[PDB]
Amino acid sequence: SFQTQHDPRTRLGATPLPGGAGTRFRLWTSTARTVAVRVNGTEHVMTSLGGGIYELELPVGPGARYLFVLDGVPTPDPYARFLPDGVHGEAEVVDFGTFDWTDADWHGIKLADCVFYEVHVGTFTPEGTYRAAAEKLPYLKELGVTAIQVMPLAAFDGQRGWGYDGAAFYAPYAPYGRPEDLMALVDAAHRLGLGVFLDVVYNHFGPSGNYLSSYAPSYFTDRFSSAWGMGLDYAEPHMRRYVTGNARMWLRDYHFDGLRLDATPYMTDDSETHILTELAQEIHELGGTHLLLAEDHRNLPDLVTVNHLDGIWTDDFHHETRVTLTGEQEGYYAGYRGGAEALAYTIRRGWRYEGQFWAVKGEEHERGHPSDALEAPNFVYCIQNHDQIGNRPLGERLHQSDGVTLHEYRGAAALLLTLPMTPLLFQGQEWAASTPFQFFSDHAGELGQAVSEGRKKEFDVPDPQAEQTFLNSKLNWAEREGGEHARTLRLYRDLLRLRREDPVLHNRQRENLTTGHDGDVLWVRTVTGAGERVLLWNLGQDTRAVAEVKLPFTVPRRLLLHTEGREDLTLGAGEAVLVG
Ligand SMILES: OC[C@H]1O[C@H](O[C@H]2O[C@H](CO)[C@@H](O)[C@H](O)[C@H]2O)[C@H](O)[C@@H](O)[C@@H]1O
Ligand SMILES: OC[C@H]1O[C@H](O[C@H]2O[C@H](CO)[C@@H](O)[C@H](O)[C@H]2O)[C@H](O)[C@@H](O)[C@@H]1O
Ligand SMILES: OC[C@H]1O[C@@H](O)[C@H](O)[C@@H](O)[C@@H]1O
Ligand SMILES: [Mg+2]
Repeated sequence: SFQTQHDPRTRLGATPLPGGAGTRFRLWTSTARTVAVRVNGTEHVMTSLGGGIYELELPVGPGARYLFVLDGVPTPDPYARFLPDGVHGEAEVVDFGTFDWTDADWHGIKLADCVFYEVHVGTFTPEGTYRAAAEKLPYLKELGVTAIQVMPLAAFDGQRGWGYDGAAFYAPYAPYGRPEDLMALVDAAHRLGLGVFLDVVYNHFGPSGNYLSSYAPSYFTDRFSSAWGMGLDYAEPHMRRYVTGNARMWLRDYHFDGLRLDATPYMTDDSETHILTELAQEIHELGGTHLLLAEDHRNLPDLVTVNHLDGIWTDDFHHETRVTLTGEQEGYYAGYRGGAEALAYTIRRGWRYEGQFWAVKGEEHERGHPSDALEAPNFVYCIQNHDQIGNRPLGERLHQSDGVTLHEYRGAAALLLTLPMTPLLFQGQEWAASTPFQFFSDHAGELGQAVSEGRKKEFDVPDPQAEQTFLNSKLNWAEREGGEHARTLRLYRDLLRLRREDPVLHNRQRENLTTGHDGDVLWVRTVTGAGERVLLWNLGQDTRAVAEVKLPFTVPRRLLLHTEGREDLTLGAGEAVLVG
C-alpha cells in the first residue's frame, strides 16, 4: 500500500498530452511573481494553480524547444528531458512513447548474476557516443560480463567530463547522443542478454547549469553543503521527488535494470522515512526487477536491511588488494596492511572495518559495523574502478603502478572473479589497457581555470581542462589483439567462463566460503554439495609448490586454471591457481 507520489498528470517539466493535443508544461516556484513559458521563441503566460504550481497546455509536440521565464528572466527547465544546446539552452520536448523497444523478452538481472563492466561513454570508443558503444556489445557478451555499469549521463557543462558535474538530471548529455540513441543502446544490450545500470548522483548538482534555486531556493539548504553548492534538502518534498522521479525515468522510460547511487553517505536526511528508503519504495512501485546499489564507505549493513537497497560498493577489498601489491600508504591506503593474512580476513568479514578505529590522519573515528547480516552478492568488489584509477595524480591503472607485475595483476583477476561477491571490472581492465583514466573536465571561464588550479594544488599532473587529458584516456581497442594485452584478455575470458560454468563457483553463500593463509600464500576455499574449489594466490616474491602449502584441509588435486597457464601445481611469484 505504498503509493507513488508521482502522477504523469502532474509531472513537472514538459509532458506530451494524449490524443495529439500537444504538451503540458508545469513548474513549481516559491518566489517568482510572473511566470511564462517560451516555446519556439514565443512567450505564453502560465496559469497559477496554488502552492507555487504553474501550468499551461499548448498544441506543440515532441521536438518543440522551450524554457521558462521567471520575473522576465529566461531560465532552463531543471526537469528538461533533453538539452541539445547544453545546460544553458532551451530544452526539447521528448515523448517516451515513440521508441520501438524490442526487449519484451528481457526481465532484468539478479545481483547474484551480475559481473559489472564500468563504461565511460566519452572514452569507451573513439566517437565517445552511445551508438559507438553499442557496437562493442557483442565483444562484452563474448567476454563474459553480464551488466554494463554506465557512468553518469545527466547533462553537464562542456564537451567532456566524467559525469559527476551533472546538473540537469533528467536530460541525457547531448554529446553522447540523443534520447533515442540511449534507448537503442539499452535495447541492443537487452537483446544480447546484458543488463545496463546507471550511475546517478543524488548528493549534489554540478557547478554549472543547475537552475533549481531560480525556481525555489528551498530545494537546497544552508544547514550542510556539497562540493559545489548548498546541500540538497531532503526535508523538502519537491527535492525528494526531483530525485525519485528521476530514478523512475531512468528505469521505466530508458529501461535501465538498476541504479548505482553515488556517494550515499552525503545524501543527508533526517526525515522519518529516509530518502534512500523512499527511493527503494518508488522504484519498486514500478513493478519490475530493478536493483539499487549504494556507493557507500561507512560499512553500514542498514543500507540493505533497513533502506532495502540491493548491495553496496565496498572498497575495503580493493584497498587491501592494492596495498598488498604496491605497499602504498598515502591517504586512505594507510588504513590497510595488505598481504595474504590481511586479504583472507577482509574477505572472511566482507569488509574489514566493523567498528574498529580508523586511524587515517584527518579522518579518525570508529569506522563501520558488523557485516554478519549481509550475504556475498550484497558486497560489490573490484580491483579497479573510475575513482581508484582517476583519483591518482597520473590516472594510472593497477598494472601500471610502480612495483606491480602483470603476473600479480593476473592473480588479482583470478581472486576477484572466483569470489562469490559481486565483481566489477573497469573498461579495458581485461586486456591490461595501456591508457590511463585521468580526471578530465571542460568548464567555462573562471570555473574552468579554478578546476585546473585545484588539481595542481591537490597533488607533471595532467591538466583536467586540457583536451589531451581526455584523449589520453581513450581506450585503444586494437592493442588488445596482441602481446600481453591478448594474454590478459584470454585469462579474463577463461575466468569469466569458469565463473559462469563451474557448479561450485556458482556458490553465493558466505557460509560456504572460507579463507586463510600460509606465509604469503592466500587460500580461498568454497565447499558446496557440488564439490570443492580452492583458489591459491602466491603474494610472495619466491616460487611456492602447491604441495608444500600448509592447509587445514586436504588440497583438491585437479588443476582447473593457472593464471600463467602452467601445467604443474607450482606458483611463481604473484601467480594463482584454481584447483578442484
Ligand atoms: O547506527 C547504525 C545501525 O547500527 C546497528 O546496526 C548495525 O550493527 C548491528 C550489530 O551492532 C548489526 O546487527 C546490523 O546488521 C548493522 O547494520 C544497529 O543495530 C542499528 O539499529 C543502527 O541503525
Ligand atoms: O618493507 C617494509 C614494510 O613491510 C610491511 O609492508 C610490506 O608487507 C605487507 C604485508 O605484511 C604488504 O602488504 C606491503 O605491500 C609491503 O610493503 C609493513 O606492513 C610496512 O609497514 C613496512 O614499511
Ligand atoms: O574508502 C574509504 C574512503 O572512502 C572515501 O571515498 C571517503 O571519501 C574517504 O574519506 C575514505 O577514506
Ligand atoms: Mg609457512
